[PDB]
Amino acid sequence: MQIFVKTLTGKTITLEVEPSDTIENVKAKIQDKEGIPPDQQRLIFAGKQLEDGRTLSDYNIQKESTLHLVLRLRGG
Amino acid sequence: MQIFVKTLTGKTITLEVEPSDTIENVKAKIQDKEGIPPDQQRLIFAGKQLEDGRTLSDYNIQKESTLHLVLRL
Repeated sequence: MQIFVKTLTGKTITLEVEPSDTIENVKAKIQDKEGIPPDQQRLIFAGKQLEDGRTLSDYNIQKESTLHLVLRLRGG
Repeated sequence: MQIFVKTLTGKTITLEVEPSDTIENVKAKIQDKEGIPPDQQRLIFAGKQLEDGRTLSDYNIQKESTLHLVLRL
């Protein structure tokens, strides 16, 4: 399924993912596209921050859902 | 230096480490105490998951810091 990620500049990228993918997996995908290591990423959906160990489906993230990427400020 | 690890039960153990130890090395030490292979561990410090690749020092982990062990599901 396709989901969208709003990047640090407001631009939106498209990713192919699976409902069973973990948030950690998604962060790796974002690293590949954006060059931000997972430990520096905060991912936000529906106004809340997602935790690593959950699956996308655990958060009810569906086709064409949008996540927001935020850079951690206090380091890794 | 001594750090602490909260284990899957909530019980806290001590590990002997050095600031230059990598997270992968730390997972190895935890495997020796807890019997959970490194590729099934998630380690959390200060509310965030630590990456293989980095040293304890890279995360400003110090003496008496507490790491949290979580089982990958």
